[PDB]
Amino acid sequence: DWVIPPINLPENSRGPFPQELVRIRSDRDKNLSLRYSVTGPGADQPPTGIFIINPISGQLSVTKPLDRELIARFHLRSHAVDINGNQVENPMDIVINVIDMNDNRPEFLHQVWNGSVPEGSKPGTYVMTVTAIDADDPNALNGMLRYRILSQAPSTPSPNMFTINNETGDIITVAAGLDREKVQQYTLIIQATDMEGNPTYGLSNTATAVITVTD
Amino acid sequence: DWVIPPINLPENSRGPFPQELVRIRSDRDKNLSLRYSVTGPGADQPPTGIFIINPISGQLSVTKPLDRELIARFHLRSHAVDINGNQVENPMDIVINVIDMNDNRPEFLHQVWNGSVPEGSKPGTYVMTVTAIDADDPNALNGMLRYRILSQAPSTPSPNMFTINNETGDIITVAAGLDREKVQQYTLIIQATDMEGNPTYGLSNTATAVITVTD
Ligand SMILES: [Ca+2]
Ligand SMILES: [Ca+2]
Ligand SMILES: [Ca+2]
Ligand SMILES: [Ca+2]
Ligand SMILES: [Ca+2]
Ligand SMILES: [Ca+2]
Repeated sequence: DWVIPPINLPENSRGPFPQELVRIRSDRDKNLSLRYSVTGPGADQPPTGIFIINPISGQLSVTKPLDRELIARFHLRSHAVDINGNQVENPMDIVINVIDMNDNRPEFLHQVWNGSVPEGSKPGTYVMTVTAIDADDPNALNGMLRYRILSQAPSTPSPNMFTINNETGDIITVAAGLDREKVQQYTLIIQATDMEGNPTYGLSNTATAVITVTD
Repeated sequence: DWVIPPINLPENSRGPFPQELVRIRSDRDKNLSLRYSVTGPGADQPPTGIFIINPISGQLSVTKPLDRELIARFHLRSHAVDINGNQVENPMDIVINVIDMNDNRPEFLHQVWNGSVPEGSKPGTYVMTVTAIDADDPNALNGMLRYRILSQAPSTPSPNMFTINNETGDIITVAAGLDREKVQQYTLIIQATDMEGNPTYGLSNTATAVITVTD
């Protein structure tokens, strides 16, 4: 069979609805009067009525806005029948990929994280790991996160005693001079931002990490 | 066989080129490496190079702006061949319609039209008929004319002694007091305007109508 290629379709479709996707037809038109129809999950199986087809023209249409997070792919099959109901073509697979859109922001597993670190710890010492998640596709830019520290109270002896690992969320000491008798609890605001942490196009969320220095 | 439907295309395309039309493929690409091509007047036969297809991806494209008044329809055929060169599908017929654009203004059959009317004639008299053509599609708005008079000479006894049949181009008298000893010859300027005469968008052209009154 000469098949039609996969239909890639951005989620949160703008409208107006029902928007057309593709017109299909069987070259048997010229002989006899036909009737088109589509079957499978999306059409005549739950969730029904999302994809519809014109019995006459073969114009396949989508009715509602899609959501990759709910259904990321639809496998449909189109058919062709004559006036007294007989199959005139081998049902064609129509694959519909719901393309991902950056429609939900990062989310830390907790609002406050807690960590510890012994005083006078050599630069390079590991303290704790914050992690966040994103309901977008991890393979798409929409789902790829990057962490950064925004603030650091108090700001002594250095205004950045710590560094966050860009990708992994692991926090490390860069500075020396951790002295409990001077600063007991550093408090960081970490920001996880998506799309490789693109400032303009990236969504963000923040959390807090409280690093107690111990004796 | 399931086939792709006709492709519609406005003439006088803007670009940039090559602008793509439709991606086709054969479901044999899963088994073996394929190679697509196109044939016919428009592809490999004269005029050559207007339409092309990507050997690997099957993306069909247009290279140049089209012109309905030169070629209004293209009959192509797509092929799919295996590595060694054998056909792997029945060539698919591809129909391409060049949709009309209003790209040329109306044209009168004569610059100067002559006509007659007996003196003192009744209001309602046919005197002559003027007709203009249009190289655009008669059935589209781009080729549907509306005639009308722009000015008269002289403007006595009335400033508008005549009127034009809005659609047909039959000129009809709307005033009496025609007299060879007062005004021997009138001379009108008629204006054919396309697109149901739409003053804003429609293109126009003018011609003359010389109406002699007789004893
Ligand atoms: Ca969504
Ligand atoms: Ca996101
Ligand atoms: Ca998404
Ligand atoms: Ca043209
Ligand atoms: Ca035209
Ligand atoms: Ca025209």
